[PDB]
Parts: sequence; structure tokens; C-alpha cells
Amino acid sequence: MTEYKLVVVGAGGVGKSALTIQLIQNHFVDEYDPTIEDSYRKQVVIDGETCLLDILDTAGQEEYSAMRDQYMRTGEGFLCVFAINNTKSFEDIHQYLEQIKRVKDSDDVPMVLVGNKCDLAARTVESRQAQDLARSYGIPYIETSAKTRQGVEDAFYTLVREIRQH
Ligand SMILES: Nc1nc2c(ncn2[C@@H]2O[C@H](COP(=O)(O)OP(=O)(O)NP(=O)(O)O)[C@@H](O)[C@H]2O)c(=O)[nH]1
Ligand SMILES: [Ca+2]
Ligand SMILES: [Mg+2]
Ligand SMILES: [Mg+2]
Repeated sequence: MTEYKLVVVGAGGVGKSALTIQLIQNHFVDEYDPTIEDSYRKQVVIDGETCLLDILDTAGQEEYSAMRDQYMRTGEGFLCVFAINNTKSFEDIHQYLEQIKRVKDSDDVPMVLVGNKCDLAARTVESRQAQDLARSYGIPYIETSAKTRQGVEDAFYTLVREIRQH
């Protein structure tokens, strides 16, 4: 059984915890409890192989930025999340991509760019703007809604695939 170390990163409140908890426990967390650092594990079949998903749900609050170097060293693939109704979170995710590369000394780190909260109509980040950012890093872009489950499995299983094929 192959184990995959997934890490979910991004700015405060973009929905990292809601995304992970939707994938693992199949319900939507409506309240907003800011995360320090939580771990989840789950056995799943992906392309006919049983996998162990080890998911790290990380802090978006700038307070805990010191914890970053460690978890980027350890993790194998990174789900990099912004919210489509938060332009600043899109500008911020760019800074996360550079840190992952820097910390891991590699321009080829398995990553997926995720535009979350796509159920909301107050969009300020157009899909094409995020596509352009993902293209310059050579990584996929997938929109999600933790609330409706749209794209949630697609995003996480795509990241597994990127790790697998690394
Ligand atoms: N409509 C909608 N709301 C969402 C979605 N994802 C998260 N939210 C809401 O946004 C708030 C923040 O979500 P949360 O998962 O805690 O974000 P976070 O990125 O983990 N925050 P932190 O970095 O502080 O730990 C919650 O009220 C949650 O219900 C989504 O896809 N759609
Ligand atoms: Ca709920
Ligand atoms: Mg959280
Ligand atoms: Mg604009």
C-alpha cells in the first residue's frame, strides 16, 4: 500500500479545513475555527490501487508562518488553495508556491492550484487569471466548492496522481 503525504496550504479562511474535512468525513463545516496544524488519514482506491492518504491541514494565519519550513520539507505534494472571492488570497498563494520551491530546492514539486468557494457569486478572481498562474508553474488548476463537494475529489486525487507520476 503506497502512502502519500499531502499538504494543504493557503491564506486564512480560504477553506483548507473545509476541503479536507469534506474529502475525509463527507460533511461541510459551516463555522470558522482557525487551524494551527491538524492531521488526517484515510485509505482509498485510486486507479485500482489502494492508497494511504496522509493529509496535513495547515495554518493560514500569518502568526504560524514559522511552522512552514518543516512541513514543506516533509510533505510530498501540495494542494495550494485560494478563494475565488478573495483577490488578496490569490496574490498570496503565489508567495506560497515560491516558498515550496525554495524550501525543497526543486522547480518540479508536485502541486495543484485550487480555486475554492466556486459556489459563491462574488467572484473577483477569474478562472483565466488562475489558469495563467498555474501554466507558468506547469501545474493543474481545479476549481472546488467545499460546500457543495464540487471538484473536491478531483482536486485531491489529481494531486495524488501528480505525486505518483513524479
Ligand atoms: N460558501 C463556501 N464557504 C466555504 C467554502 N470553504 C470554506 N468556506 C467557509 O469559509 C470559512 C473558512 O473555512 P475554513 O475551512 O475554516 O478555512 P481555512 O482555510 O481552513 N482557515 P485557517 O487557515 O485559519 O485554518 C468557513 O466559514 C467555511 O464554512 C466553500 O467552498 N464555499
Ligand atoms: Ca455543517
Ligand atoms: Mg483551517
Ligand atoms: Mg479583476
